[PDB]
Amino acid sequence: MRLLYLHADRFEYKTVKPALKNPPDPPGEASFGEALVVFTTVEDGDGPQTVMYAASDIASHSSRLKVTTVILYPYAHLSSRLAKPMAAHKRLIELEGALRTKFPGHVHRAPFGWYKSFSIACKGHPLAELSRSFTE
Amino acid sequence: MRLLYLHADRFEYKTVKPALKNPPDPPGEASFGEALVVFTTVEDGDGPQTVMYAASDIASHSSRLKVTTVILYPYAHLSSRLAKPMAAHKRLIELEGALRTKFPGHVHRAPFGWYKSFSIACKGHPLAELSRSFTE
Ligand SMILES: Nc1ncnc2c1ncn2[C@@H]1O[C@H](CO)[C@@H](NC(=O)[C@@H](N)CO)[C@H]1O
Ligand SMILES: Nc1ncnc2c1ncn2[C@@H]1O[C@H](CO)[C@@H](NC(=O)[C@@H](N)CO)[C@H]1O
Repeated sequence: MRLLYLHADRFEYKTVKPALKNPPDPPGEASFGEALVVFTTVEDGDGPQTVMYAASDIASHSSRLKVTTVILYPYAHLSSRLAKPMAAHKRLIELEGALRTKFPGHVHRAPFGWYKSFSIACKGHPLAELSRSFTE
Repeated sequence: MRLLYLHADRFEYKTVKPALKNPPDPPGEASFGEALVVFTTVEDGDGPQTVMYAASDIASHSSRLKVTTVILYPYAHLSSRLAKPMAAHKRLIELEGALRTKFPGHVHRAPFGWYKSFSIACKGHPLAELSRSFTE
């Protein structure tokens, strides 16, 4: 699993066209104020262990930034060892559940399987942009 | 070299704190309307050949999107095989020059070696977000 942590002043997205034959989540849109936006690429061989490590780290980074909202944003573009869409969806669902066991704030999992438009204002501080990998 | 192509409706950035002891470019800020924003991570072993392949591809993708502005945005976070900062800066300078030989529109190389704040509104169409790697 490959992740990009973006500490945002604000974030919003809207699904547009389906990116998969049949997206496993319904379409939608949401917007937020200050949040950690976690661009999440599920990789082949990610399993429950991988999810749990990632959940703990997101939690720990969120605490360090004093943020109370995390967006789990499915992203197909952070690596060249993608898991297939069904495995990917499953792991993102597990990640959402796992994060709630480690982090007390708002967790928003954005829909999987769509192209999206988005807008973000990413903060300038030294820890506002970082990437992290997890495996098992 | 690892790149992320974001077709934006608008883009802006501002350097904040120096991210390197002595950043090789001066601080600054710019904003744009419709542009291809190329988050660019220089990797160990990128050379002139790598640059030229990347320049041709950016050019060809820009043409396909009918965009006339490309932002070359130094980004340290797209892979785990980073070139050292001096090699990285050099390659980004080469990339800027190479792109101008292949693409007729506005090429803006954003400064290297700073933390930055940025804001982007990324389009929803199917080719609005893609990643590409180049090597030699
Ligand atoms: N291995 C993987 N990890 C994370 N997400 C993955 C995935 N495989 C498929 N997806 C999802 O399906 C959409 C099309 O690839 C993806 N959509 C996106 O990447 C949009 N942000 C592009 O606008 C994503 O929702
Ligand atoms: N291998 C590499 N490829 C591309 N850029 C690289 C690099 N090594 C260092 N940099 C630059 O130095 C800043 C701190 O890493 C980097 N700054 C950034 O990545 C900001 N957008 C974070 O806010 C970047 O300008």
